[PDB]
Amino acid sequence: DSSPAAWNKEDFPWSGKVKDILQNVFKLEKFRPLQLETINVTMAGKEVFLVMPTGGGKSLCYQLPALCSDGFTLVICPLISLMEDQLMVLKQLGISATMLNASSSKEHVKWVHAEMVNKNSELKLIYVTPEKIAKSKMFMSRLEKAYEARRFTRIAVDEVHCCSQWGHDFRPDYKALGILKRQFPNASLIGLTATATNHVLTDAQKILCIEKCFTFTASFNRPNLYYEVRQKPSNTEDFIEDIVKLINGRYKGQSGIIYCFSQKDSEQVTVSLQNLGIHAGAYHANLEPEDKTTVHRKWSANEIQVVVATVAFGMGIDKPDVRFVIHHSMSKSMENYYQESGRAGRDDMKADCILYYGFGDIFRISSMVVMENVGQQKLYEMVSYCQNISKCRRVLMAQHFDEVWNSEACNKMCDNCCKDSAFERKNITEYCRDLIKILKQAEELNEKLTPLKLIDSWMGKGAAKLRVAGVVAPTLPREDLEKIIAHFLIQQYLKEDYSFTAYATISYLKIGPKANLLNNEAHAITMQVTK
DNA sequence: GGGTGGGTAGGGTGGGT
Ligand SMILES: Nc1ncnc2c1ncn2[C@@H]1O[C@H](COP(=O)(O)OP(=O)(O)O)[C@@H](O)[C@H]1O
Ligand SMILES: [K+]
Ligand SMILES: [K+]
Ligand SMILES: [K+]
Ligand SMILES: [K+]
Ligand SMILES: [Mg+2]
Ligand SMILES: [Zn+2]
Repeated sequence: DSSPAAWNKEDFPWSGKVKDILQNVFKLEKFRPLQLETINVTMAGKEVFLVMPTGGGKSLCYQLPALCSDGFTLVICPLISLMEDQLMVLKQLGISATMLNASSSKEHVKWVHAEMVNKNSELKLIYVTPEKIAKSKMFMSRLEKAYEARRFTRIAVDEVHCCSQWGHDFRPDYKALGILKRQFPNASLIGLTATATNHVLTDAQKILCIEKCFTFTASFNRPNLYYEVRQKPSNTEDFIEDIVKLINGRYKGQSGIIYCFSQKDSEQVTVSLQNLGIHAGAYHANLEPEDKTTVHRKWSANEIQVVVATVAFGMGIDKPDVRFVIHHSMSKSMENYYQESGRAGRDDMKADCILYYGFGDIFRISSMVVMENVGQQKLYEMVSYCQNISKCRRVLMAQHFDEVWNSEACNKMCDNCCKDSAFERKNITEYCRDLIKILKQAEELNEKLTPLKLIDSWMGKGAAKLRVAGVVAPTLPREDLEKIIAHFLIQQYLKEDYSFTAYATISYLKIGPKANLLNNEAHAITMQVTK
């Protein structure tokens, strides 16, 4: 990762053009960090990789250079939806652009092929899927003619991490993309990604073969962002009522994003907010382009205060003044949470990120991510973050990314750093043994306990057939009992057992690997609690 | 309502189980 700072200047011959395009065409005041350095390197003919979090402004770094020189820029994109979002932005800006995909008509393909070799064509950006490279010789023939005509002099590979086999959403189509630099060496190539471990970037560079390449990585910490974790109420109605209290009481009239586990959750939450007077609109990539345009148009004009998006893939939410981000359910992984929470405060002003932690959400996410190899492990790391009540959120967040060392001070910008309080180490060894007795009886009774059922037996609720006479009621609030069970599951005193039913995957709790340590009478189990 | 109508699939606040 060579230093961008040498390139953070506007003394270049093209600098006047770059400033002219940025202000007059893109209607943008100032470059965001690493934008200018990335743009200069591409205009210098050098290969560059830009690692920037989603919503950081990656797209400008190759759209602007396209307008600074004659001819068009080839953009490789993996998703049709991603291509559509860029085209809508470009169309609003008056920049000529087009796309090719498998579903594109024969006539449109003919037009795009004609425009590529056309001397006077107005096209500046052409977006194609990697399939059009690997599996269309006809498109390659036009591309070769265009290259020899100097029609196109640069290439952008969005989601460049897909080239590497280790990258998320690795695509066999992306493997073939090395043909580009081999066949068109004179065209500079730029790779854009938001999730980029260093070994992933080097592998992708090998695939493209590109040999020497600048890699610019955005700073991890966002000083203006406030990170908080709140308990999620057991019912679904006081929760939305609580959210409306937060929105009116602290962010009255301010834009914000609500993240939900599922698409139907976003629709359900959107209706609930609307009935309470909050102007809200659901957004997800499953939306038709007309729906996406209307929600984006309404949100930008502040006709809609709150956008309710889905965690799974929701990511056309570009607005510089997002004052708050609220997670209706906890993120799937810490890696996802940083991306989702990082939408807020792109204007660099103070913004709040509130995560609502719920015991039920743990198992709902666990069943979904069962096929993922590390899905449970990534989720359990997220659970640990919610559990913690003393450590600074930035320190906790940093520890989940070995790729970044963040020494920046919190400056009272998280719930734990804020709040001066004292903590003990409450013993919970007795509680763990009591839960084991309930579980052991179930195994002999050949019945599986859901976490809901297991907690019911502990408190004296539920079917009496799943009871131990000697187990006394915890005499603690139910939410506290959920945390104790969650702590045991994290520590592997309990383990999740998954049942595959026809309807859905179901999580059941079972005796964990570490329960045999309870045989030692001197063994103790403790957890942080406020005094 | 019925399970040869289907559950990589429509979803469980649609209802029976
Ligand atoms: N220099 C800048 N100043 C202000 N806003 C910017 C700048 N660069 C990009 N943006 C805005 O950030 C938003 C998100 O950028 P996007 O192209 O989605 O980046 P990414 O590819 O990282 O998601 C866009 O709406 C864009 O208008
Ligand atoms: K843009
Ligand atoms: K049914
Ligand atoms: K039906
Ligand atoms: K049915
Ligand atoms: Mg992007
Ligand atoms: Zn802190």
